[PDB]
Amino acid sequence: LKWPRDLRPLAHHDLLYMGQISEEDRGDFNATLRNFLVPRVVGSQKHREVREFIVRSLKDLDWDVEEDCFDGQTPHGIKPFCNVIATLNPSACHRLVLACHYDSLLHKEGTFIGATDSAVPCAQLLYLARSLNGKLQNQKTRGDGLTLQLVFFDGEEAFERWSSHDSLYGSRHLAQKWHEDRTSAERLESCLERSEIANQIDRMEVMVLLDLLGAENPRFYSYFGETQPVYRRLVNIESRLNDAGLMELPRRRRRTNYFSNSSTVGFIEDDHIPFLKRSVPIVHIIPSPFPDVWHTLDDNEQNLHHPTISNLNKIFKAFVSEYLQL
Ligand SMILES: [Mn+2]
Repeated sequence: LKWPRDLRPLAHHDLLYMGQISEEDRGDFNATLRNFLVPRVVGSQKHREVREFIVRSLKDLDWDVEEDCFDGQTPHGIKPFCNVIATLNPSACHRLVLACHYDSLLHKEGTFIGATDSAVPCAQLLYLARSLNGKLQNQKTRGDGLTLQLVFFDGEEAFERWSSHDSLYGSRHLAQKWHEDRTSAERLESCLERSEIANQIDRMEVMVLLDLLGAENPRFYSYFGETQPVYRRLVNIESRLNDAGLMELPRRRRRTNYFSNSSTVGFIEDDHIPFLKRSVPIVHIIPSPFPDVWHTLDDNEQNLHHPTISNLNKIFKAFVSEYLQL
């Protein structure tokens, strides 16, 4: 069964534009990332500050911003959690959803920054919203029934040993909340003809979850047969950026090969799981293997690889432009 939305190849002109990274682009992304490169454990003041920063940044871009806040039991007692959901056009029936988690692991060995996990993804979502704002605000006025939505999940990380009850607090809560929130096509702007909408979860057209990004030379694979058509667009976009000579490589005539043109057999627990269980199509943009620094005290700012981050930002901008026809 084919993808419900016909995926129009990005024109060469738009590919080139989305693949440009000005020096002020680098500066803007880095200034954004600075805000996330702090310990932000659930319950903490810096966590509150990060949450408010995400909210303010997106309200400042005229997005609808909602918080899904709740208290939940953990192995460390009751904890406050707040998912941040930003929607460009709330009334649009369908959402291309981009997501990540904004809490950082409470590491028993010491202060843990979680630069890849997931400060970089957080900054990338905000950067996309900011760099594309003009084109997104224009796309919003089309009445075409599609919009962009950014979800910054809280409480992805376990407090103690990972378990089904100790992990994914924010994503489990939100998936449940949206599944139970009933709606229908007649309440929404321009749903696709063959759509089945019974609740808010049905409006998530696909969730692209970014996690553990920022380390050198990540390897991605298609984890889900259901989103192979979408995944293949990332593969194709990356290839064309390389053809166009727009990727940053250590030497001339190398190509990036982040998005493997294959699927892998692997089960990764992450914020997509509660949505996957409710039939939300998932593209999981997480490296395999995980970065070497994963859950170590070395997951920090200096171990990020800036050229890779720039290349990923090009791919993501082109992908959003292609999906939303910006
Ligand atoms: Mn982690």
